[PDB]
Amino acid sequence: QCYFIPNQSLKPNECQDLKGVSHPLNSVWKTKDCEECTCGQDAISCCNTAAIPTGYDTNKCQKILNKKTCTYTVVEKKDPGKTCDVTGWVL
Repeated sequence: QCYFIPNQSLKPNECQDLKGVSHPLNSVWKTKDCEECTCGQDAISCCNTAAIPTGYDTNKCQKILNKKTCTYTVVEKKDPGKTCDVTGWVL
């Protein structure tokens, strides 16, 4: 559920992101994707922390991750203006 990113920094104590922003080593910060990224050395370990809903109608519903508030939502593929049904997310 996670994925490594090749750090673009020449600093062994700081990792550089795509936005050119650097973070202190062993530090865990969060981005727009409300993910958790830790600066190792030459590779940042990032992972998704957005709760994934389940139990919805796979034939009458879909999962769309909103980047506005960084949270999962489920709407009727037939009705994108309405919600579905979830029995409990997972992470």
